[PDB]
Amino acid sequence: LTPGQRFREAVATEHPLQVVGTINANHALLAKRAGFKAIYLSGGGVAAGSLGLPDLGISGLDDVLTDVRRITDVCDLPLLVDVDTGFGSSAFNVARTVKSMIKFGAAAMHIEDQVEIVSQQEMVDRIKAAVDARSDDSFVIMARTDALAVEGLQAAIDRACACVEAGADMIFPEAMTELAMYKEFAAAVKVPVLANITEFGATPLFTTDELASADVSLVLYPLSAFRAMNKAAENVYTAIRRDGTQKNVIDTMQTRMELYDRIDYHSFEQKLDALF
Amino acid sequence: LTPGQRFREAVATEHPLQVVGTINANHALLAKRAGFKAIYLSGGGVAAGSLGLPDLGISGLDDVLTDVRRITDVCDLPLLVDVDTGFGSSAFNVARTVKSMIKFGAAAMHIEDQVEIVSQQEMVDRIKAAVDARSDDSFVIMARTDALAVEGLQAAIDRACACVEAGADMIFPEAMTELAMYKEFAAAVKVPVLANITEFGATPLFTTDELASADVSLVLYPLSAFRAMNKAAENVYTAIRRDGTQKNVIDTMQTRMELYDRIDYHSFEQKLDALF
Amino acid sequence: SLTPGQRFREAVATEHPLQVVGTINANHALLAKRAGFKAIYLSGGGVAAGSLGLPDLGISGLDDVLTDVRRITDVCDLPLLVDVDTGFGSSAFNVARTVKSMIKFGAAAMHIEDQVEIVSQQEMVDRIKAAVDARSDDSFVIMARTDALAVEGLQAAIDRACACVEAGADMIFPEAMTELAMYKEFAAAVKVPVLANITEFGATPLFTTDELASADVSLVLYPLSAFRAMNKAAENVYTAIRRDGTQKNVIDTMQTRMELYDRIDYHSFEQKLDALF
Amino acid sequence: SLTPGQRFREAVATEHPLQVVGTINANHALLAKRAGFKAIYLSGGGVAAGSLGLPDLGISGLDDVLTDVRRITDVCDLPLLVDVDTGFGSSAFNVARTVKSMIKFGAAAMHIEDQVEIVSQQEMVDRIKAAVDARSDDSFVIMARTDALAVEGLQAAIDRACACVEAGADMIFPEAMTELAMYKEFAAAVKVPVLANITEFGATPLFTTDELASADVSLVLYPLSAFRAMNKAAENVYTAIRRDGTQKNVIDTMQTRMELYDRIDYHSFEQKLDALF
Repeated sequence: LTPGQRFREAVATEHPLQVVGTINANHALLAKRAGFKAIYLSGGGVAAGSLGLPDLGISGLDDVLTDVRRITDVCDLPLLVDVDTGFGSSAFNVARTVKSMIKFGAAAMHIEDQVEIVSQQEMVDRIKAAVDARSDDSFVIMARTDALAVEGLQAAIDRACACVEAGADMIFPEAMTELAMYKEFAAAVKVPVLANITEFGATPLFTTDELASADVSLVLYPLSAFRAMNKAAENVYTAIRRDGTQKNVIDTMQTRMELYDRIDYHSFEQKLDALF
Repeated sequence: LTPGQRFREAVATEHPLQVVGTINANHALLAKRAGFKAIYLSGGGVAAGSLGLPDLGISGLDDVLTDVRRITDVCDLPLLVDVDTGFGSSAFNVARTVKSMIKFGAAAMHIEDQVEIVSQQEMVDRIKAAVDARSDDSFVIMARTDALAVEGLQAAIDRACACVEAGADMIFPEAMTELAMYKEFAAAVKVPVLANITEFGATPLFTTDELASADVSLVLYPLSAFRAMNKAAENVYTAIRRDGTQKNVIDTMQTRMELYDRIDYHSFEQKLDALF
Repeated sequence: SLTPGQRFREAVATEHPLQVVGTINANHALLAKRAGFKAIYLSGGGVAAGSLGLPDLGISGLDDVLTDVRRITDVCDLPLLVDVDTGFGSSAFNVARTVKSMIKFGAAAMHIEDQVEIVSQQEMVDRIKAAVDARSDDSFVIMARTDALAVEGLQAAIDRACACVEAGADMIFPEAMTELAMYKEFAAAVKVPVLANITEFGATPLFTTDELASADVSLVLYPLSAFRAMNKAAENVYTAIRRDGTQKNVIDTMQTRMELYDRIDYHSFEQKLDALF
Repeated sequence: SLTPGQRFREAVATEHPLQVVGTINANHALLAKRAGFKAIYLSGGGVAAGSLGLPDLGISGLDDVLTDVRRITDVCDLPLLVDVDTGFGSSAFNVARTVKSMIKFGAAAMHIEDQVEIVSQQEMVDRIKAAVDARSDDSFVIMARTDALAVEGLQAAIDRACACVEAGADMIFPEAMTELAMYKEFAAAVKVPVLANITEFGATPLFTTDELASADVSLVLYPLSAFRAMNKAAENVYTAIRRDGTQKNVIDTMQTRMELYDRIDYHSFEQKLDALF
């Protein structure tokens, strides 16, 4: 199966499909072990995690592709990737973004209508450029829109329907925080709708049964693991500096034997034995 | 000050100098906020964290330099980098490693005598190659040796002294589990000695006071933060998969407002206002 | 819809012998396609000497080669045969990472050699086994390169090649074969496609496609030919500009702006924008 | 111990006008150094057309340019002037990452232009400020490139360039200037070093270093000259190989193996091994 076919199958056999943010290759394998069928590379996470920078469009296609290659080299779970507005203003930038994502093994990407949003026709043109560049039809193009917040619910439906007509496979409406609105949105746009359930934001922490009842097809936890990983890491640095040892924070650590297990150290031994 | 100058000064103004592993640029900034004067890029961390791979020499110079550039682009703490045996068998491979580490902003590297170890003359020739390629004399070349485990303490002192005569600035003896052995090693070798205080290994979790009494000049916590980060992330994946929400692991998460503070989001707005 | 390896196998099946030309960069891959070639090559000595300005002494790594592979295959659909030295590391895992990366970054084929003086037939077979096992797309071609002829003689080179074929090598690249009759004996014995490396200024005669076909050779490689001419031409420009204080005396040696626009298909970009918008 | 930027400023101070030659790759950087040039150039059109096989339509990005900067500056110590188009993104932060990345990867200087038609004088001044503020090494040269002459006329060009200088621009690259008398007037008004772009097959005449010295021009750029000769030579080889079934008829166009070993100083690697061991 192509990465994109895997993503489509995940969406078809889980309702709603849970998609978790994976900050690096290691966390992709943890996500697979935990039983998730799809994973996500947050653009905010590439910026804040990989580059230690704010999510202010400093991160480029190269930064994101590095993380895609590292994750898809070891993890076979379909990866949804945040590509912002396509990494440049031209249809040719959007095409290079699409073709590079497919080549480096990403299963899906979401592209947004940020410039404030562009006009419905500019967003349709962005989607047409991505659909036209696609060398593998199974690769999923998800249209992300901030139209609800800027122009209202009917504006967001009309824009999403125009994106679907242009070839968008799935819709990511931003700032949608009422289950009734998700349900009305899903009935109108017909294709799979993603609910972004991030923490410390506008949205209620809706559950999978709640989202399924509102006919939502995917639910995204874009930075959840990362936020816990930073608190845990900061506790270790503070403890080492204060105590002059890590001994008082040993209880918060993955063991050496857990790590060997989670990167499948044994399968490497097994490979050499089978070969020689 | 060159990164190398900062590393030398850190060792001169802290006894022993605490050097913490930083798996990514984000955690480099966390370590700086916690008050550490020096940080580390573990080669086992690039493998296990960045590539999701065992530490079996699959990770190469390019994988490591990508992590070096990401960290030194945003964090000004001197970075000590694990370069295995120099990423190739030639003096020219060791030379390209050295020059690339200096160019991409690393302050120090450690290079080891792994092939079982190489002859004392082979290790000396590796040090000479690295020392000859150094375009900036302040960049620290740290000789790492498994000679105590293979040939006993007197061999380990002889080899280390031979590395210092070849131009090695500092010494990283592997698997030293008695403060008395450190104390003796330090007086015999004369140059700064690093103690590798990793978890779940042979070494006791010695304190800064203990190591200062044994004349140890640097103490390394290579993966401490990483191991806590992975347990925290696995907890979040488990909870989300079990509960159909992240509701029950919110209390383990760095807040949005903390993330913004730790990647200094507000100095970006400040530069904008200060510039235009 | 063919994979790069299917394109490579199909080129070998439809041209006898198949001319494979070294392409130092994406621009020259496009020149080779326009000249009518069905396959191109990424020389390791060309990554070293051209892309890095370095001698071919194993300083160039997987990352360096992959960058050129990605630049070429992103714009040129011709199957790319790639020199991967000994696999960029001593471990079966290094060989596996090289094979998977070459497939992912769009190479059609790779050649891996028995250089450490050669390693034992067992070690070379182990290298091929590691490469064949790592292959995620069976259509990707693994070519075994061997210097056994010069080190151990013809029968040794034949035995090593057949062992490589038994380990799953698809095609064989013998080094230092200087006699046409030796290629014919070697091709009859090993059975799979044989590549003749017709580089310049080396031991090999400049054998023609007719001569190689008569010796049953399946591929003929011109690994650095365009690069060599490209460097003389460029040096003649630098010299002329430094000496004369102008490029006047080298204008006639240049590709025109209109030729370059044609060779990179500039106007097919404007047509795409019209087609779509 | 000179920084790249200091070497560039030293080259401009010691040669009038300073010849700056385009170098498509690290190999050609070493040829330019052998020919006696004191400064070299990474064309953004050359990264697109040569490294990527693409037209110069803003598809090439910071990563593509940095790879070529690193490859060249790793082996060639001549100061490299880099085309960074409009800074690779519309934010002052994009401009800042471009400046810091170019300094870290070993570039001596960059030109950044007022393309969006051009932006307003204030928006170009804001580009230069963003770049000047981001500079961690003040020896690194910021060159303002402007198409104001063609769009708004010479006085507009001078005022824009003077406002770029007040914002901290070290040097000026005026686009589409084709009269020696105009270079002289422009140079007199702006005061800082002015670069003449003497590309081929364009609107500019092939002005010589003496003519440009007489018009007070401080730098002369030959941005793609060597690349254009390299492409014609490489196409001649491909054409000959396809037509003849052999390279025999184009051997005389080729750099020899002995010349290639000389130009990448193969000897100095053997000498280094001897010295160390």
